[PDB]
Amino acid sequence: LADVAVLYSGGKDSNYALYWAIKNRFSVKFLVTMVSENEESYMYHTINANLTDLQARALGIPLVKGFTQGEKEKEVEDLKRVLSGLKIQGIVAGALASKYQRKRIEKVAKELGLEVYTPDAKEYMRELLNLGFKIMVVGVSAYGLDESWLGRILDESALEELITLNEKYKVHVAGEGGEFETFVLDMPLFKYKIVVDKAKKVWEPCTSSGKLIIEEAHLESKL
Amino acid sequence: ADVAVLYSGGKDSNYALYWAIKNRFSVKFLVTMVSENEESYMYHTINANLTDLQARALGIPLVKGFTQGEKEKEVEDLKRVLSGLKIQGIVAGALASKYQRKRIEKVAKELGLEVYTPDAKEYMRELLNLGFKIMVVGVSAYGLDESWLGRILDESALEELITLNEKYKVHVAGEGGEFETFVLDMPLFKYKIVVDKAKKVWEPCTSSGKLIIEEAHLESK
Ligand SMILES: Nc1ncnc2c1ncn2[C@@H]1O[C@H](COP(=O)(O)OP(=O)(O)OP(=O)(O)O)[C@@H](O)[C@H]1O
Ligand SMILES: Nc1ncnc2c1ncn2[C@@H]1O[C@H](COP(=O)(O)OP(=O)(O)OP(=O)(O)O)[C@@H](O)[C@H]1O
Repeated sequence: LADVAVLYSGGKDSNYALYWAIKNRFSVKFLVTMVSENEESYMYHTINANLTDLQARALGIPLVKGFTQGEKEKEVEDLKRVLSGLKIQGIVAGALASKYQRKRIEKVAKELGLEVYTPDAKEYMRELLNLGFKIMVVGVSAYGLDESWLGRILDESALEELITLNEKYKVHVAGEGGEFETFVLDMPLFKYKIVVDKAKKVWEPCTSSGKLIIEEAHLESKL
Repeated sequence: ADVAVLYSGGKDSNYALYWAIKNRFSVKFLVTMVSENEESYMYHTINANLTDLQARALGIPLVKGFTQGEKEKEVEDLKRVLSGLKIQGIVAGALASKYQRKRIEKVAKELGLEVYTPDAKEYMRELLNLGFKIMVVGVSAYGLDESWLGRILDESALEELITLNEKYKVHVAGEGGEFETFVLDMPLFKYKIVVDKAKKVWEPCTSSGKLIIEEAHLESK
């Protein structure tokens, strides 16, 4: 019952769920990433869904990639199929999920007889920084988050800026409202560190939003 | 019934999959090992991280396991990645070397899993007849120059291999690491792969080389 699988999307919440699972002495048998063909997927994220391989390699944990069209409800089922093929007793995911996701996750879990573990934005983000998380902003979609944020690493100064934007424009500290997206380059659990060698940011002025596409990165020893 | 196919992305891996499907096996997973040991006698390493693109074309879940390449960790690292799968057996390419076969049979036996394994000139001609679109991404044998990197293995190319087999004894099927390949298209593939950017890296010190596929995308068919 300690054998679990963590739904991993590469961001700060997925990596914290993983941190959490291991710290609570759970046995994360697999990292599971769903690769949706549809960009507007309601269940899964597409951002850096191809870079998870790097994090999995840095972690040493087996990675399971499932491929789906990303259609409304057909998605939950696709996950179900992938999960039923794994020898696990439970599944972990980031607590920042939504009632829509949370509900559907719990649904498939009950259909497979699996437990569902889901572990203040300010104390949260600060906790991640104190745990050694190296979070890089790879997406922005909210007034106050200009293109300059793309690719920036979230430290204490950065967090203080977000605080200011929160007071001025109601920007959620931890991006709970989807103000920005992230990708974890390093964390104490990573055996190696992810180093971005080349990347480009795609910007859309029609909605004043953008993303940092990492198109070249490697791993570096940590000792 | 339920099995996992050891998939490296090469011709033999792809034929193992084709073989398993046609023989009424239920391919629940494709398993790709990623090793840091560029010169391992266990796994094909060139473009090892490209299987994701093929798996996406097939519509079959992929399991990526990792290993530093230490020969003393070959069995335990592969075992770690298979032990957690609800499978009754595993499929391996029919051309797996003895060095490989032993390791595979050991890990299988330790997991209680079965091992399913499917004339070089005949074997190759069949793959072409089956519609396999094979690109050479690595070579290492006297007689094989850099011109082979990136080349598409068609009937014309096969005859050249047969010729080289006569002249320098090069293995027509590439066993023993003589050459490595990458399957761009196959019948089971829903989409075909197209290479958009690649880098040829030649090793003069051993007169060998490899093609690093840098960019690629799926195209309709
Ligand atoms: N593509 C995906 N594949 C598998 N699990 C996913 C995927 N996307 C999200 N999840 C899981 O569901 C949770 C909710 O993700 P959500 O869409 O809210 O974005 P997020 O919280 O920013 O993602 P991340 O955990 O990477 O930070 C994640 O914490 C993770 O466990
Ligand atoms: N990285 C790997 N991960 C999982 N299985 C592998 C890996 N490398 C080899 N194998 C398995 O062992 C067999 C032998 O590998 P080999 O390199 O000879 O063939 P291949 O990779 O399938 O095709 P080719 O040699 O033409 O590139 C494969 O058929 C496959 O089943």
